Amino acid sequence: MLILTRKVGESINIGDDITITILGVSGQQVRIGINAPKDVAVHREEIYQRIQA
Amino acid sequence: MLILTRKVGESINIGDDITITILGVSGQQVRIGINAPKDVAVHREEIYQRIQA
RNA sequence: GGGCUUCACGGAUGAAGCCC
RNA sequence: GGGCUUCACGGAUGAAGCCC
Repeated sequence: MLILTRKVGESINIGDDITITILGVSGQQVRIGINAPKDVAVHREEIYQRIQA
Repeated sequence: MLILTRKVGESINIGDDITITILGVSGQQVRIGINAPKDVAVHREEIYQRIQA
């Protein structure tokens, strides 16, 4: 795993076409921004496992 | 972009081979954990352009 | 503008509630 | 466990400083 400590308002990248922005804190929550083309998928842990239903 | 608001300790998934956990928050910063195979790249925005120089 | 919480298979720098 | 800040091309559940 590649752990990083990104400042709010900045971003991270993956592959050559993906970006993972950090919009900021939300208390015990955090608002992240996953940016990828529709060529790939993006879901949360409590919803990916909800598909097998 | 697909914005979401996760809690600390939860996670996100991408490309069916990548997992993006939220390890926690640190004031103006956040700690994320990019889990991807070494078959693909992952770099921060402030150093993706550092490679180009 | 700030703090906390909740909703959201949602592709949008998402949404709603409480307090100052 | 909680609050603030700084250093990290680093694939590691990264690092350092101040306070309870």
